Amino acid sequence: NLYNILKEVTENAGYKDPDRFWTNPNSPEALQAKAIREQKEAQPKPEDIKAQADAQRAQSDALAKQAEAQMKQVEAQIRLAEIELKKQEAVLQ
Amino acid sequence: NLYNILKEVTENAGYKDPDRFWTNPNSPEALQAKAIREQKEAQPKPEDIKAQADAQRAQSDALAKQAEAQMKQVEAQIRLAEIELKKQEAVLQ
Amino acid sequence: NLYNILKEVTENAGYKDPDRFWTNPNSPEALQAKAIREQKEAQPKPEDIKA
Repeated sequence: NLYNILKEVTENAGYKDPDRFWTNPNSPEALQAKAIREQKEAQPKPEDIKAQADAQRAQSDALAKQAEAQMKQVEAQIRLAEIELKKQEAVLQ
Repeated sequence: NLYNILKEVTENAGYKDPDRFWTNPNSPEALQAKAIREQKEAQPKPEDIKAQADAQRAQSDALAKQAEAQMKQVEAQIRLAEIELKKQEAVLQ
Repeated sequence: NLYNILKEVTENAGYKDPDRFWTNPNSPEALQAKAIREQKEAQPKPEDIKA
């Protein structure tokens, strides 16, 4: 009915077909434009940079305390592995 | 019909074809410069570097858990292997 | 009944037919318009970087 409004205005101007597309009553071309182009651009498109900022929330949504604790625990694991290797080497002799 | 509006405006002005082309309705040049090139720039151009940057920022940016764990356990594994190899070499000679 | 207001306005305009949607929120098309899009744009959309 926006089409209807524009068509009425333009017929009052006097250019019916060759100055006014705005048809889509149930039209295959505009139906494809909405059910294939517009349908595939509204919901699935927001995954790029604009939504990739929120997609990067896997690394984000955290705190530096967790990273520091993980690094310290990994260092402790490294020290424990070194101690165990040295102990096994000593027991070998 | 956008081009139709432009053609009508130009013809009211008085320069229909040669001074103001504005037509480009459906030509192989128009087909390439509108229906091919625009798709050739819409998808791939905002798909390089930006996606890689998003993946990099979602990898470990401000999230040192996995990177720190792997880096610290790397030293542990390398040191254990080197110590075992050195012990075996000392045993051999 | 905002649709009623606009129907009255176009009746005063002279157009008898409702050739401007204002389509009866108690209609299946209006129900699909409201419950599907106007809602799935309200609660699930705020999951962006701000959310």
